Amino acid sequence: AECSVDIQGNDQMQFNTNAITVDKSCKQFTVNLSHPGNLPKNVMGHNWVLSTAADMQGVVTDGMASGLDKDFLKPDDSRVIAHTKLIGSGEKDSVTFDVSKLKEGEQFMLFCTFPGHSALMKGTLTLK
Ligand SMILES: [Cu+2]
Ligand SMILES: [Cu+2]
Repeated sequence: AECSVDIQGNDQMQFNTNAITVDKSCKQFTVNLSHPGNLPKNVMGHNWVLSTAADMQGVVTDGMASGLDKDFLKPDDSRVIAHTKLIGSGEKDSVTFDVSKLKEGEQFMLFCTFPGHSALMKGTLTLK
């Protein structure tokens, strides 16, 4: 099965899809994030961040406080299962993570931690 997905975040504060499935036979999984917008990362930067559903709010809140130069992630945040860097227009970044980091019977959310963006840039990552 495929173990990679291409995700885009645009100038309108949207991911192209808010639902990702990781097949259980994948040993690793890769997210290739790109930004087809024109806006720079300080105005409309995006990352792709994965946590449990219960941890998302805390990751987002703490990332807001840590600021742009930390890519809006609190340093040493063990709740983050995997993430890309924060990117602006025309940039790209990929993250590959081990599927063994996804507990069965845990529930996972994907989101961008640029402040405010998770109002729209949030969704589910399903292990099946
Ligand atoms: Cu395979
Ligand atoms: Cu964003």
